[PDB]
Amino acid sequence: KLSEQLKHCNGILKELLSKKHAAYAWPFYKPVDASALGLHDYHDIIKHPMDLSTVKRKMENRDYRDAQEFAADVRLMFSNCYKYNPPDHDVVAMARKLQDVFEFRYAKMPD
Ligand SMILES: CNC(=O)c1cc(C(=O)N[C@H]2CC[C@H](O)CC2)c([C@@H](C)c2ccccc2)o1
Repeated sequence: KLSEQLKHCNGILKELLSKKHAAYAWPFYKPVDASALGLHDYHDIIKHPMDLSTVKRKMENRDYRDAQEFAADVRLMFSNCYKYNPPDHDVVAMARKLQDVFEFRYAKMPD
């Protein structure tokens, strides 16, 4: 069972993972494979990795007790991208676009 607010969160999560946003959402689908990408400093800079597959697992496992905890993980995922990457990089542009999708729909949370 989810609260009404956690159903809204699950709706947002489904949208973030949908083909509609795939052009800019794809970097956030799975955990960053730092070694495979040659980003050998990634885990020295990012102490708390997060991605949409981990958010999905936590939602499915009823890990999130409220909307605020869900939103904290989604924003942690974007913050990690903004911390690690140069601000003019394509991946940061993709993060900004997916975060715009997230923030505008999260704002429509039922009272
Ligand atoms: C959550 N993903 C990331 O933070 C991330 C970082 C990266 C990545 O390569 N970062 C660069 C930034 C510039 C620096 O000079 C070298 C490392 C990528 C990959 C996969 C990506 C995604 C999109 C476009 C292009 C490269 O993904």
